[PDB]
Amino acid sequence: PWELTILHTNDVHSRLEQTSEDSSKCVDASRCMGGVARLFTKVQQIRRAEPNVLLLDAGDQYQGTIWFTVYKGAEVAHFMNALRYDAMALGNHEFDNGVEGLIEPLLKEAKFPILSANISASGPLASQISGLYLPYKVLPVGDEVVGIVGYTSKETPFLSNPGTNLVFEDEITALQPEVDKLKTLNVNKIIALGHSGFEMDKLIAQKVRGVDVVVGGHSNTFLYTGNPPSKEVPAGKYPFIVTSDDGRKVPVVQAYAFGKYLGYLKIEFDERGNVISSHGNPILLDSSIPEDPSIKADINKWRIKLDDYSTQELGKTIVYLDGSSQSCRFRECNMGNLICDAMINNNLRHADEMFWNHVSMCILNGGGIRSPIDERNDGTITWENLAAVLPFGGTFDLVQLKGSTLKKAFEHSVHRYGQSTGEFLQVGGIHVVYDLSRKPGDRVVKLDVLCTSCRVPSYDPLKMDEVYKVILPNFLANGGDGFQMIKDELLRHDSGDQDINVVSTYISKMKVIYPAVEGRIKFS
Amino acid sequence: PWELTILHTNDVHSRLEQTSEDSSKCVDASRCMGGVARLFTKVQQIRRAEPNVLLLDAGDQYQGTIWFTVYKGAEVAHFMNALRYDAMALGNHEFDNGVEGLIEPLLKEAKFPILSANISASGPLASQISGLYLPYKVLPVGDEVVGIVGYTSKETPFLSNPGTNLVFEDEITALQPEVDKLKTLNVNKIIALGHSGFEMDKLIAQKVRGVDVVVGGHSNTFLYTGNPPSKEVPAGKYPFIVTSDDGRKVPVVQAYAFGKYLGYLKIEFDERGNVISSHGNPILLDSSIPEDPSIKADINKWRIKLDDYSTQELGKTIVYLDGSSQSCRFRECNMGNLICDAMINNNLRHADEMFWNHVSMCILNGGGIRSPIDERNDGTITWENLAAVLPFGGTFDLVQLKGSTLKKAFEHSVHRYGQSTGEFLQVGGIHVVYDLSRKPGDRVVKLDVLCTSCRVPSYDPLKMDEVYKVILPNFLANGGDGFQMIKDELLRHDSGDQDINVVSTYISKMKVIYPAVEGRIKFS
Ligand SMILES: Cn1c(=O)c2c(ncn2C)n(C)c1=O
Ligand SMILES: Cn1c(=O)c2c(ncn2C)n(C)c1=O
Ligand SMILES: [Ca+2]
Ligand SMILES: [Ca+2]
Ligand SMILES: [Zn+2]
Ligand SMILES: [Zn+2]
Ligand SMILES: [Zn+2]
Ligand SMILES: [Zn+2]
Repeated sequence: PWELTILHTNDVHSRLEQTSEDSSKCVDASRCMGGVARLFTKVQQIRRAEPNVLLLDAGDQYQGTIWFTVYKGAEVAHFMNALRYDAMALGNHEFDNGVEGLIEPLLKEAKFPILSANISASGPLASQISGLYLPYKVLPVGDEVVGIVGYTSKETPFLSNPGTNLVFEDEITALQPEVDKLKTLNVNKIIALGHSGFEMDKLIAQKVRGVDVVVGGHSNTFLYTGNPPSKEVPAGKYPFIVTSDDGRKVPVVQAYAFGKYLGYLKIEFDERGNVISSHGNPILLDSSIPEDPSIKADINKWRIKLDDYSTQELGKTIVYLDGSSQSCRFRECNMGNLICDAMINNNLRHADEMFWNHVSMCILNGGGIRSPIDERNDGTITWENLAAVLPFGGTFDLVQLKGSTLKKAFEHSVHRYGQSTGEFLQVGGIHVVYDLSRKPGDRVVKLDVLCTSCRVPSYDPLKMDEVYKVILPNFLANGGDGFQMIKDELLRHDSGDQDINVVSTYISKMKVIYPAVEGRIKFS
Repeated sequence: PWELTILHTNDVHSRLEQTSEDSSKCVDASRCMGGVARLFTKVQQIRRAEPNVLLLDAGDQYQGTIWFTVYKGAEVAHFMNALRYDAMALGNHEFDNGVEGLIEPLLKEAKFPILSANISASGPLASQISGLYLPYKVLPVGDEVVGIVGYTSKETPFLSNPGTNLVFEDEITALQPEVDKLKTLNVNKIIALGHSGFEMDKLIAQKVRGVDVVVGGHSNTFLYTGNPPSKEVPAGKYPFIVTSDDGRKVPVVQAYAFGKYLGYLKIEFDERGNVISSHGNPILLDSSIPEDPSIKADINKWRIKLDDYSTQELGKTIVYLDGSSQSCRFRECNMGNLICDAMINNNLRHADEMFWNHVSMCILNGGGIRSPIDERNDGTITWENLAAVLPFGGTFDLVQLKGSTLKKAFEHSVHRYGQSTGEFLQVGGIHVVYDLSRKPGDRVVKLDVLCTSCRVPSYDPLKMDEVYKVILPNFLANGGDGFQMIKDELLRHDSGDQDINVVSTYISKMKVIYPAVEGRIKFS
């Protein structure tokens, strides 16, 4: 039997430095985790011991911290080249800075193949991009070869900025002929590496004949066999075994997100490329593993430009930005209006004749707004100021919610009004009226929402059975601040851009901001 | 007696081409008026007949048509140099593109002195601008000399974009020492040429000892002795005689606006520089005066770049821009919200610790919105599209109104609701609720306005005795669409920027717009 070691990361999301336990800023180094210097140590160790090793990334290196804001992907090419990745699949966030911000910094600078079989271009762009990403690569491994076929979320146009040329094809439809073609070229060991989420990974394992292993991403899925090593709760065993339509057992793996874990799967193949066995587990990259000193020194050198950037002017405000708890946990506050407006602006994507924009609505718990910004520093706003308001290193995500769920959320928002609790909601594209003289649970007396399926945006009553797209913190999509109804009832959830980066982009674009308190939230 | 002919223009406001009777676009050439080609004919004629002639401009050449949008003052330097102006005073609108847009195109390219005695600079800007404008110029005229002393509205920081360095001093305080100094240099014939408005011109005539003639602007004041030649109603005789504190008679002149008239004042002086007599009248520049063929040919050549600019993309909309009468004369319409938002953005000026901005409020009669803009031309908006919405060539002006006046205006807005009349108001920084079941005159049941004297903008009830700044069309400041209460009751009125230019600037800055109907106007 020929034994392959697959080492894999996904959704690293700009966690170049070691992080806290919850993948925010590292404060107590003896409890910090991940980062590329520690990943380098562990990959180097495994490559010393195991003969046949591939190091794979299933996409979404782009987006998540100030590293991406400043270096725009040059950090990804540099540090992935230093760790000697063997292949990467394109994720949705690789399109955040458009095609041009993918071609230049990543596709031209990576020393490893970048893959996606389900993205096609036309016109001049097809000539410009030809060969800079590939459907698959056949890689030598010891005295064998392994085919790696890539795939990217078909939902990328809703979740990033790929532009109107590129077309994202159904993953299974695009993959099967490429896997068919590898079989005709005598490549009998095939890894599908891609970025569509755990549910689609299982469907690919089931339906794409000839795929031996699926290495995925997007859904930040944690799989584990045994007692979990940290706080993440497993969605299933590692690997997750799918019974294929061709009647094989196909292992499916993912490794959470944020560089906290290194996926590690050992596959035994027979002489005909059939998987005889598969076993492994993700490795927690905790402080017991030292940071490679050379990578850490390069990381500290690259940090200098980040520190310099963090105190530069992004834009100006001519208004005080009231992010005080006394405002934002009790009533409409202008800092909440600013952040929700920035969240909606971040989610303007290219539209059908069917909507002016696919999403119009935002909610933000006042518990998430942690500072005001004073306008009397010559109106200057810096990144450092925004990091005081939004200190948790979260994302602003897209969810689909029934109107009944969202009405429940607005009831939760005031269920114990008066105590300075964090669940009080700041909004965009939503007008709510409360009557606090009613029983908890029955205090929302008006709730109107901004249409999407309309050429002129206007407000309509919320409908209980209708499914709304909403931009909201990752923290609330995960039921934070008591919003269990959101976690339990949401129909779709895709992670979005870093919270600070959303607001800093909007302020940069606007140049001069003056958000008002304007009646989005009233009390009767 | 030594006889001087003063020819003078003021508030020409980018009317390089001949205009209609009401100073909008020329449609029936046999009834058109003004423009620099006709002004050239008439000035040339007078210079052939009269020995001692000065051609003076009292400021506000900048701003008013697409000529300024595209050429940014290069057209002013070019055509004023062709007509051989002898001197110009700085107006407020000369600061519309900041100091840099005054230095370069006008102060560096004018072949005639540019004057203002009441503007001072400090730091590097004082070195950069030194001598490029002057307090006064002594000009040879035949075998005599005439001193010309300049002045500019002290209110320029509220009415344009001069920046935070320049300081606008009280006109009379700044002028007297300069006039004193000319007396010490044996210059006994002194013209005050400046841009502060008719009321301040009369105060200067009264109080600045040694001034013999005041040639002013800003207030678009029409003076006439006799039957008026056109539709403009005189504010007083030409010249308007002020009895000075030193007990002389001092003539004060102005010549309306828009290049429609050439001011013409004949002054007889005695050997000691005392005015013995003054007489004249503005000359209507009507079609009986031919356009100089050489200037007209240069005008037609420069127009090519205007026609080219007018079809270029300014920005995009992802929403239909509903400027239909069926919407904007009956309810809140998103095109009205766009234009009011653009009007408020145009009026962001540099602020004290005392306000976030000096003005927060806008009203726009639906009668002034004349077209929608379809978003299905790839979202493109051009100047030509905006000219369909705003076809009258007006300005968006700043007025001060008591809250009682503005409540009267909102009652007028719905006094005969239901007939598709133009007075129905679109708004910004104002939330109004009507109850149409009440008697005409008593239908406004809520009227809340955006604070200025506040660090966080929020809405408060309108107060009847408080004076509000409002941005609104020139047409309404003049009582158009039945708003007689605005014309009769306003406490201050300064003309602002061209209507189309305000909206095109905002769209350019924003890049992508998506104005909503959001509850600024409701019905109970
Ligand atoms: C209140 N709150 C938290 O307490 C929090 C968080 N992310 C992590 N934590 C712990 N966010 C975004 C938040 O709003
Ligand atoms: C309705 N209306 C007019 O009729 C008009 C005008 N300017 C001139 N006229 C005639 N404006 C701006 C306007 O709103
Ligand atoms: Ca196989
Ligand atoms: Ca005199
Ligand atoms: Zn991701
Ligand atoms: Zn993803
Ligand atoms: Zn003017
Ligand atoms: Zn003026």
